[PDB]
Amino acid sequence: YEHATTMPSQAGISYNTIVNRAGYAPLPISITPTKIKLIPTVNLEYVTCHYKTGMDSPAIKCCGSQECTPTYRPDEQCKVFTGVYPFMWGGAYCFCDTENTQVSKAYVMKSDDCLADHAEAYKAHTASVQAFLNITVGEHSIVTTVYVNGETPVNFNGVKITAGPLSTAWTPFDRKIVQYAGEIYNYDFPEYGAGQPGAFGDIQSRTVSSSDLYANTNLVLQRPKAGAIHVPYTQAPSGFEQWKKDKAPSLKFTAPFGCEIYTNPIRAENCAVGSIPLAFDIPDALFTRVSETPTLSAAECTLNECVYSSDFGGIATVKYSASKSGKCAVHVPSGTATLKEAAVELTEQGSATIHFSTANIHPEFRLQICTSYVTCKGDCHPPKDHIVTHPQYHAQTFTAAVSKTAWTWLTSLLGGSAVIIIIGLVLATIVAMYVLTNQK
Amino acid sequence: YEHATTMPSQAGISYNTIVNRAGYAPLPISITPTKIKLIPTVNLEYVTCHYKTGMDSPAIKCCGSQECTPTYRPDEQCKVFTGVYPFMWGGAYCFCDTENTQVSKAYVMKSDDCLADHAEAYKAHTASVQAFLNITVGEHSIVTTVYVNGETPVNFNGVKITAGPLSTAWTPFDRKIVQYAGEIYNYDFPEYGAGQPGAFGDIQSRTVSSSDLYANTNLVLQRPKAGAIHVPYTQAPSGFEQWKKDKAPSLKFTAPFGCEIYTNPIRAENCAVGSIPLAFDIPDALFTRVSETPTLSAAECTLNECVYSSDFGGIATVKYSASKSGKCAVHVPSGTATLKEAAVELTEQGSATIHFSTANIHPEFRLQICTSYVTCKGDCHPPKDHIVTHPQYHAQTFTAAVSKTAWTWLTSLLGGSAVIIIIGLVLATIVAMYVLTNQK
Ligand SMILES: *[C@@H]1O[C@H](CO)[C@@H](O)[C@H](O)[C@H]1NC(C)=O
Ligand SMILES: *[C@@H]1O[C@H](CO)[C@@H](O)[C@H](O)[C@H]1NC(C)=O
Repeated sequence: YEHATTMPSQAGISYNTIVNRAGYAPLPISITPTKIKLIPTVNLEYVTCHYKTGMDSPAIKCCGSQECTPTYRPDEQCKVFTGVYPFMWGGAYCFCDTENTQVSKAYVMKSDDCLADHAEAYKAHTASVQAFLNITVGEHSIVTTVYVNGETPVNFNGVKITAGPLSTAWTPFDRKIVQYAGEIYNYDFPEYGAGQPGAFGDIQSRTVSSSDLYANTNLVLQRPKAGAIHVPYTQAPSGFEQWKKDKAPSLKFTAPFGCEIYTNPIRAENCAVGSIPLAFDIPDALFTRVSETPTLSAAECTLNECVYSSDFGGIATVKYSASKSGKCAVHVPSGTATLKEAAVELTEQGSATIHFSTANIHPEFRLQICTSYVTCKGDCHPPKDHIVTHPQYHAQTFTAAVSKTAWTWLTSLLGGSAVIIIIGLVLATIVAMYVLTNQK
Repeated sequence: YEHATTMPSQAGISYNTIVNRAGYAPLPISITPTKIKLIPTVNLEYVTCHYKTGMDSPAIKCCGSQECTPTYRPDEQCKVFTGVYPFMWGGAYCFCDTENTQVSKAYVMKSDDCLADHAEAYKAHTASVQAFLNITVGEHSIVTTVYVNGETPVNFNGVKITAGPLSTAWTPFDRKIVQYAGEIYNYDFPEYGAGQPGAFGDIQSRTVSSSDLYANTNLVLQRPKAGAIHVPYTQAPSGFEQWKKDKAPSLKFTAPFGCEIYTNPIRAENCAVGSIPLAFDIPDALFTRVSETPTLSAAECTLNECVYSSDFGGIATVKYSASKSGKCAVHVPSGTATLKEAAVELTEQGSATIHFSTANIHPEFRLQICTSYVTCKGDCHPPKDHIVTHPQYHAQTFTAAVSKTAWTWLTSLLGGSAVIIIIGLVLATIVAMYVLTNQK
């Protein structure tokens, strides 16, 4: 037997359904999503950290001249200044008043703390969805991780279940993300080899331990102060620190649908968007006979009280006279009510209590028990709390909240609108016939 | 200055261009794609090898009975055969004619050679195009690897180059691929937990070193032969061996566009499909005035000998009277002829030889020397050989193969037909005017 359903993607809320064969005992199915994970495929672009301007010692040549060598270091600047008179603690370092040269070098490398304080730039695409499910089909239970691609099956006790694909391709991450301090930022970082001074990614390394290091920090060299041995430089401040000074809240606080953003692996959790289409394949062996299950006779539904709150605010009692005791499946085929439980113990004679949640002011729902179908009615009242802390446990309709009062003052006005028109047409036809009969 | 162009995605064939500023010297561009890679993103979900049916030694009980241990191993199953009379080498094992029970159980493991002789199943999507480009602008050259995404820039001598994205999204790998022995197959394998006996993936392991193994081989235990201690079993022949027997040629032999599929990483190299858009950002310091480059005047092109073969069949010469010697660029702006080189040495006076490849019988091509522009004309002969081992070095138009005789015949038939129509219309108008004039 092939069954199909569509469970909304909402973690922590059970989904109970029933499989009714033509002449066999109903089969209860329950799916409880404990966690739904959306894991994008991220590849590392580069890693950024604070830079250190490691600068070589000034080489001073007295009474002579020097030349500069490249030395091939990241963003290295080498310059020779002519006319220096350096001073040490011991006195004048050089014995020529002029024509003394001082060559100074200044390069940049990753800071000593880049092994811990760094931000990784990722590119995200083709997100994959996984879901932790507690499944119960015909008393056969399982707790498993199912990939929400529509094709990967999870199988147990001969029953196969294929979940997904998710109805939406929406993902909280853009094409470029920045992970820093275990917290994902939705940033449009510069490409490798295209960083700019004073902004994120001014220095870029392909990997934390990679030897290569692109560096564009606008480093220049200034003339040393007279009578001083040092390498003066003026470069734009660190782009990593500037980015951290103003980076906006992360996706933990800005992602739509209330997604929870986690790292290692970069994933989103409990995104309340879309629905997962479930496909069950139940072998014919699991469908038992009708006589084995209890058969219900002379059952009626009484709605003790109904309050259309988010949680299970409605309660009903079914007066039943069953053929025998045992487990019995209960369901509501309509979408006007959702039962808390998909099964109930049943005796030979008595009353069964059923908890349900609804959004109707006046419920008219066709409850189903072991085999019979009992219509359950009543009225509901508004709940006593304005704001709650749990999501809605049911689904509403556009005509759910229209009470009998609204129906009366909508039908009387619209019906009365038509009645007067019909009266007018009838009078017009009658007088027209009378006029034609007046013609001699 | 920003220059946007396109380049055919054909490895080996050099692409030559000239950028022309308003009053500055023309600047040459030469891009040689040595190798183009198309690398899909692959996720490994399982591996498959030959299985080994392990069997526990039978547990024999004389005048007794035994019970089956619960199954805990891949495809493991147990059976207790009653009424056995085992018969070892040292006579009968049991002194008990009947009520002797032999427990025989079997299961499936990976073969001892699964570390080397295994095929791994991948899911491929979102191919990432890469290229190896040797680029030359303004006598400055660089050989590098360019990611053909439309954003990653390559920097050299202050010049930005951005290649891509590829004009087509075609990839040779299907959604599901299989890698075995360095060869890639487009196989729609069953996914993990859905392997079938006797076919590829009958036994599945998430990784090579993973301790999990899904086995489905129709392992069935049979009753032992009388007086024999052994575990007789029956199962479908290994699906990996069956797949190896008839798996069809790998992608290396069946891929369109002449792709070369390699492994580690799984990639397709040198596919003759699509075109690569190129964008150069050239700093204005590279452009030099026309005075610096050797200006040229009083030049003409004579076509020495033209044959419209795939290679550089045509040879021409230009008689030049240059102001001074030096480098000077040459290029055909149109697509009716592709030059062999992009620069030539010019003396004070003389003649310079040019090699070009053309596809038209009569090449009327508007050659562009670095300063003077010469229209070069002639006739071509067909090549001698029917088949060559080189690809086509030129681009042909729909009207390039039409000879002068065909043009005369078409402009005769069409054209003269319209002239005959025009004569008839003129005669009709003239006689209509004549008959209207004769009203009186
Ligand atoms: C399903 O299993 C999860 C995890 O063990 C548990 O939190 C949840 O209450 C279970 N649900 C049912 C209906 O057993
Ligand atoms: C570019 O470099 C490659 C590798 O060194 C070489 O094979 C090729 O001929 C070069 N192209 C040009 C135009 O020099």
